[PDB]
Amino acid sequence: DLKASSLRALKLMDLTTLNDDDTDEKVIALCHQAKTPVGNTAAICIYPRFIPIARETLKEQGTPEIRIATVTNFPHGNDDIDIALAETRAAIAWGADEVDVVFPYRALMAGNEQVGFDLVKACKEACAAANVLLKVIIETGELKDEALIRKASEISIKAGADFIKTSTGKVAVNATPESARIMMEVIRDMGVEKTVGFKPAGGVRTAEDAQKYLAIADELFGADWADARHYRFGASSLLASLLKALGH
Repeated sequence: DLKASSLRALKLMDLTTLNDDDTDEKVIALCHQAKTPVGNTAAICIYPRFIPIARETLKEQGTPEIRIATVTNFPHGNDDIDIALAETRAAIAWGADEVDVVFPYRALMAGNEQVGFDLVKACKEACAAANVLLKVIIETGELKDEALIRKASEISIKAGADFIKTSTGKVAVNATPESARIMMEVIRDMGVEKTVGFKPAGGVRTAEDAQKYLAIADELFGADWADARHYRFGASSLLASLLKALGH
């Protein structure tokens, strides 16, 4: 059971390092770790300034198709569209393949549904022009309430999110199976399973955890649905756990 799930999960990872003090050496090591004896991860996820060195490293190890994701409006999800859009434009200029933007979840909690639409839509228009995929982090662990998780997911989808993502990994509570079910049910209910992927991020630690998340996807959308365009794990230590489950 865990061998099959761990293979699938490894090739869906956005292998991540997002620390206040990351270095080129740490990003280089991360790129090397993304090329495993059983597969490449789907992507790496790093701060924008590291995109050039990561791209070089990925090319020089012969894995040019590992995608490079980054983050914007991060981790705060503030409601200043000009700043979020400037950061998204800078991430595109740094060379990102994918931008994971934080939704203005505290503004939503205060009753403003419109700013989240306008922020996501502006970032989507910049990314789409550059053929860059946009993921939207709603911060389920701070929204807390099921109705709010559903609403943030719905606004993000309406505004053009290519993925909805649970969490930044920078707050106390990140992905859970409960939150994942709620968000994937929104994808289902809105009829967007073909065009909107799901990404649990933070707190996915073990091969057993990953197997749970994939079981929800398979139940809701069928076993064929999850793939790199539709599913990612935002994770780090998970990779060593998946490799261990696979005998490496």
